[PDB]
Amino acid sequence: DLKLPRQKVELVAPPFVHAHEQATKQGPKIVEFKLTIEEKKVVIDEKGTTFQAMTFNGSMPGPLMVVHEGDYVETTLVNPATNTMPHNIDFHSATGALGGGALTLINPGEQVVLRWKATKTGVFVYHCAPGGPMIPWHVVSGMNGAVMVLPRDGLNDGKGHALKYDKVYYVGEQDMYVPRDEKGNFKSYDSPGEAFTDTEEMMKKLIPSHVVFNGKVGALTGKNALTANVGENVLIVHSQANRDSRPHLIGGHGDYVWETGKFGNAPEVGLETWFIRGGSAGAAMYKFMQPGIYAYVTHNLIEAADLCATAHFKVEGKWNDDLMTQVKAPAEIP
Amino acid sequence: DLKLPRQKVELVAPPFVHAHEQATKQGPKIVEFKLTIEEKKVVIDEKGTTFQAMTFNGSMPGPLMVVHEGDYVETTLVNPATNTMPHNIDFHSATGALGGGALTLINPGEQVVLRWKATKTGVFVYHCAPGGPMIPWHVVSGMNGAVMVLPRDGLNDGKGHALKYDKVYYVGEQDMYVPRDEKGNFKSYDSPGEAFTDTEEMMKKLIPSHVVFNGKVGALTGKNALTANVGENVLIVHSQANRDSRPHLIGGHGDYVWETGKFGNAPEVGLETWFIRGGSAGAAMYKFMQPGIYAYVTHNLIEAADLCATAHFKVEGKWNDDLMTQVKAPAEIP
Amino acid sequence: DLKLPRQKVELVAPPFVHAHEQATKQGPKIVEFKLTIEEKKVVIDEKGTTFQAMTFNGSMPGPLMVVHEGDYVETTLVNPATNTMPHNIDFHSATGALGGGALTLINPGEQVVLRWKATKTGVFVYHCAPGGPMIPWHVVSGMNGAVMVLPRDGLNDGKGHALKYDKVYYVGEQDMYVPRDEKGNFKSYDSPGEAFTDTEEMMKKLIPSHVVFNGKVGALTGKNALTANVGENVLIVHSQANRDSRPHLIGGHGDYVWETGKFGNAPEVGLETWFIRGGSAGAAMYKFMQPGIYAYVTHNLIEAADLCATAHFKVEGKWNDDLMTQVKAPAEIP
Ligand SMILES: OC[C@H]1O[C@@](CO)(O[C@H]2O[C@H](CO)[C@@H](O)[C@H](O)[C@H]2O)[C@@H](O)[C@@H]1O
Ligand SMILES: OC[C@H]1O[C@@](CO)(O[C@H]2O[C@H](CO)[C@@H](O)[C@H](O)[C@H]2O)[C@@H](O)[C@@H]1O
Ligand SMILES: OC[C@H]1O[C@@](CO)(O[C@H]2O[C@H](CO)[C@@H](O)[C@H](O)[C@H]2O)[C@@H](O)[C@@H]1O
Ligand SMILES: O=N[O-]
Ligand SMILES: O=N[O-]
Ligand SMILES: O=N[O-]
Ligand SMILES: O=N[O-]
Ligand SMILES: O=N[O-]
Ligand SMILES: O=N[O-]
Ligand SMILES: O=N[O-]
Ligand SMILES: O=N[O-]
Ligand SMILES: O=N[O-]
Ligand SMILES: [Cu+2]
Ligand SMILES: [Cu+2]
Ligand SMILES: [Cu+2]
Ligand SMILES: [Cu+2]
Ligand SMILES: [Cu+2]
Ligand SMILES: [Cu+2]
Repeated sequence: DLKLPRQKVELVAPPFVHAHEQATKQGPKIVEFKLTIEEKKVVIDEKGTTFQAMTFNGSMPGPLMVVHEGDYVETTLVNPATNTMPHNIDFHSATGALGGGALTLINPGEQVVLRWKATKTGVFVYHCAPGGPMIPWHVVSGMNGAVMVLPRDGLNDGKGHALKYDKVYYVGEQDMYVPRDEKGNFKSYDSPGEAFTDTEEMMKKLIPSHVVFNGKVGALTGKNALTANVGENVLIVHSQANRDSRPHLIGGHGDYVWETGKFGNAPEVGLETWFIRGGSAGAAMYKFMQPGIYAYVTHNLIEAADLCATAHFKVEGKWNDDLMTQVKAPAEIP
Repeated sequence: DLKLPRQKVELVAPPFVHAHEQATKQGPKIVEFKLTIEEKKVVIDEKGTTFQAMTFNGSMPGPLMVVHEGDYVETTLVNPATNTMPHNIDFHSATGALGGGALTLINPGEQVVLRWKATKTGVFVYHCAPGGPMIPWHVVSGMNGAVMVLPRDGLNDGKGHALKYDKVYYVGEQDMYVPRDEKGNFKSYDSPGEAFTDTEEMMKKLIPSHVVFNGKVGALTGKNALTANVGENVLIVHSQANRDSRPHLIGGHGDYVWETGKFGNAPEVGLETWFIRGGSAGAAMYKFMQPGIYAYVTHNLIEAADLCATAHFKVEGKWNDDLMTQVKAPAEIP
Repeated sequence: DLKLPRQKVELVAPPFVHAHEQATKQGPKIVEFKLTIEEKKVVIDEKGTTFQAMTFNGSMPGPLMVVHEGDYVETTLVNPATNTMPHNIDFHSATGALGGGALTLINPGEQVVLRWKATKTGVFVYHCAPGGPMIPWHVVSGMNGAVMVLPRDGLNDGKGHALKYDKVYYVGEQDMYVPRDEKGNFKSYDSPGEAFTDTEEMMKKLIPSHVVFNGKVGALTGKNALTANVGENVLIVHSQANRDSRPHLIGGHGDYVWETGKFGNAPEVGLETWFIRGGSAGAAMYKFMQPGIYAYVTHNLIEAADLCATAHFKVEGKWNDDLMTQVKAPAEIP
């Protein structure tokens, strides 16, 4: 008996985000999404380390879902028979039934349809949570993503001024726990089930072997660097479903940052580094002022440089010598 | 020569909180509390692991003390002769003498009486701190609690509106360090002194064996689940005296959150997950909208599901299908 | 063609800060600083453990640079031929070229001059970042400091009132990774290069052996305790270039705290413990109310008491019995 218009969304793989309006004149609708779970062995680093991943829609992170406050989000969650485990979905944006987890447990070969009303604005984690010790295991295996619930009037700075982004990227950060054998090489496994005992043992010690963006070391570099132009306002949504992170744009700032990720709160301004609490998403916007390469990292630099947690931006435009200039290039000391 | 009325409080064990007013028409009083230190061997998990605990009033955490801004808090701290170690108390709410620690060092068989003026509003940690390496050891052995200093007009949202809670719970989170023997079983000790060398060695490696609420795995589940009804506004005070935490109510939100815990600051609104800095208390209020079971966790889900850090709420009332509904129950994929 | 007045600054070693104005009637100037890199073996604890340090200006942290919004900061970075490695500098306060890192890479025997416009207010990290895995290694070897960019009208409370400090201290916190040999003693190395392989192995495990202020256990105690008088407002700038911290003044508070460190945001009030995200600086001001000794710690008390992260303040003045009093000294229990 919920008589509103229905709108289908075609999700796109991260770090890109499906097309959407910021401010809208649409009223509430039932926005329809489909997520199909895929368990798969993937490569996570440039050395060829493999990993028993569990994913929504084939990606780590799962895709970003975007709706507006007061929309109803109707998700068909599909667990094909080619998977081995039960799965479900918990939306941190939703109210009741463990975020939906208690209404969405599906065995291989099943699907379920959950609807929730988007009553809270912000960016939020979604993740699998089948019960007990399986909860962390599915999450750290990759079964997490995010959903953005925009105000119908779009974003604002808390001081009456609209904040409109020219583009948005979703960076999902994943702590991974890959065991090593006696001589110190990473182990490979034939199935997630086979990976579980060694993986849980390592998980409980709370030190990841890898911390990656978009599912692999280097995922958001080279051909797949993020991009912008001088003058463009870019929103960067960052999530971490299990473990804290401290994002930083090297050579830039967070002009407007919602580190707790919730648009009912005004953004902070002019940050160097912000903090994503494990189990949350946050967002930062920056207007690029200088061309060139930037790195986007977690600012535990050991994690960034040595465990995988670095993305790049390639930015086009004109250099601004007022903001920064090399007065004297490297030369012998007099 | 401090000539104000005296009021005794009968403390109650966590997660419950002694009776108190939110807004009050009372002026300042001298509010009298007694804390009696107990060292004791306790069971911390469902496997029967034992732990050399050190407690205020027999509990982990120590009980929540509640006063109003401008009250004087007069604590009789008692260290019975049946204990083995010196102890003291540091109130993060207090000004001077290391929070009181420098005025309250008592050997077994002694007591001391400290008064401090409640000039800062919020929730605050209190903990033992006898000196040097004993400081962390006593804290991580359980010797910590919290004190709430309310505004005399009660809580507000920073926008002129009163925030009144229907009930309050105190969740004290404890990082514990229980060593293992060569084959990998947790060790048991005959006294705290005997536990110290192995425990310190483990402590310095900064990875707990257990992270619990209310002193044990499962403490706030089953018979001892937290409770609410749909429509009730519940305040959840969360403390962690030594290590960070990231609280999250699964299936709910933080409607109003003071993550740094201090009522001179407006609350943030509509959070998914908040952050308790080690060495602090914070508070979150939520009005329940849906019946059923909720889990309240730290959202490092490894800690929550595998190391002990999960509580439950059981909530009574009517399900709201507008907020959430299972449109199609699990079924075979077409 | 940048035609502004030039002003030289003589930097001073932490925890002290070079002389500067808070509010100023000066307009923009080119403020000139020199940093000379020194690699050196130092002692980091009272047991005589040694450490292959890499420093700006000989200190850990590097010195605090202080300017005003809209100044241009012109740094001559010098890498003497007596050093072994290339080095550079990344200012989190600066815009473009990886914070300056991409314009300042200098081999031993070279210097470079970088200018950047101080368009963002707050306290910010600066650090070396030569590329790749060298980034974390140089940072955790000591190559980090901070720069404070004040509003030209000085600090304010966000409610229209000026906040003027009577003194400022800079506490730089350093996570250090010193490997151990088979029997468990800390290793010593003949050069940073020789320390690298064992040090990187340890770094990737994300547990420091030492967490210190001002470069060594006990650096800011005894003769070198911080000082104040009752009635003095002290600003404490705290930085951590790689790893989170949770500052706390034992026996005091943070009266006004910018935990994310950026003066475009109002301070929070009345904190017990605040949070410095790794890769940032923050600042807290406190007006002392009581004489005596205070400890300033990270409130992971294991880190504070056992790994090195404790400073002291010695405060002169008159005790205030209204704020705190020992009603009854320790005595036998009746
Ligand atoms: O940015 C959110 C922040 O801004 C304030 C105004 O200071 O409210 C603005 O944003 C609200 C949510 O979008 C709007 O409903 C409101 O009309 C607008 O002024 C704060 O109240 C809020 O915390
Ligand atoms: O919620 C605290 C926050 O609210 C403001 C008003 O925006 O002040 C309110 O709360 C103060 C502390 O309880 C009251 O003294 C004040 O009268 C009331 O308006 C902020 O100033 C404060 O940060
Ligand atoms: O403390 C910064 C905070 O204060 C406000 C007023 O609430 O602005 C003050 O500080 C600004 C930066 O120094 C000044 O430009 C402004 O004039 C002054 O009122 C906030 O806007 C700001 O977030
Ligand atoms: O070689 N086994 O881990
Ligand atoms: O500035 N970042 O390493
Ligand atoms: O290249 N030396 O000035
Ligand atoms: O068996 N000793 O730890
Ligand atoms: O939603 N919590 O795992
Ligand atoms: O039960 N299958 O539709
Ligand atoms: O003794 N070698 O580490
Ligand atoms: O109050 N500090 O340990
Ligand atoms: O010293 N005993 O009261
Ligand atoms: Cu799953
Ligand atoms: Cu969750
Ligand atoms: Cu004690
Ligand atoms: Cu403390
Ligand atoms: Cu360097
Ligand atoms: Cu940096």
